[PDB]
Amino acid sequence: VGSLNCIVAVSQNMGIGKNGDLPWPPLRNEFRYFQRMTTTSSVEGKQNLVIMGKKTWFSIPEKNRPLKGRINLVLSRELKEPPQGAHFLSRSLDDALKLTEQPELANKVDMVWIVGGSSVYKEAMNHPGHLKLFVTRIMQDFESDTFFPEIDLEKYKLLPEYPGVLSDVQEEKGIKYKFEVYEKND
Ligand SMILES: NC(=O)C1=CN([C@@H]2O[C@H](COP(=O)(O)OP(=O)(O)OC[C@H]3O[C@@H](n4cnc5c(N)ncnc54)[C@H](OP(=O)(O)O)[C@@H]3O)[C@@H](O)[C@H]2O)C=CC1
Repeated sequence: VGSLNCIVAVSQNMGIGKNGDLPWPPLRNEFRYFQRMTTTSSVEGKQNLVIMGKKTWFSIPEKNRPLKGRINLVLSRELKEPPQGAHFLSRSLDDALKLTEQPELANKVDMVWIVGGSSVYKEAMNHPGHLKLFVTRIMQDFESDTFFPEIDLEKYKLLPEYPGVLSDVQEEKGIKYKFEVYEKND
């Protein structure tokens, strides 16, 4: 299995969701960035795996569920089996990552992408080892009811460049935003 990554888009007040949807109006090219990053596999004959919590899974419109071209794994301790359209169910993040090393998945999975929500991000971000964060900074405040955890910049270094990620300011629907990549290894 390849690298472990989190990806998120976040407002200036750290918001990631409101009422089960995003705090901002749809940013088409921002979503295209998310799909491109999470789907593109560096290794032939492999797909990337996306890990998400239950409320995040159900926040994706049925139309767009499962995320195509990726293995979709949902985290829950209530569900007895994967939701309609999902591929895997795990009871904990550690369980999911352990699963990636089973015969079933060990040679099928390239990158692992944690795609939310807040508690899954927090656990990933505090777990020792090599991890990147792909963060889109939406450069305005938006009313939110779910938030991204604190990024400890003692340990997460902002990279000065990364292939395939534009470095300049983007703007859609009058909303400026920019792309960042952080990396820790502890
Ligand atoms: N980039 C962005 O801007 C993103 C926005 N979002 C948004 O954030 C919101 C959903 O996020 P949030 O409310 O944090 O919810 P989650 O997606 O994290 O879902 C929470 C449910 O997932 C299960 N769960 C979460 N973590 C674990 C774990 N480690 N082990 C087992 N089960 C787990 C629990 O289910 P159970 O009770 O069944 O055990 C929990 O009640 C929506 O608003 C969505 O739009 C989501 C991701 C990214």
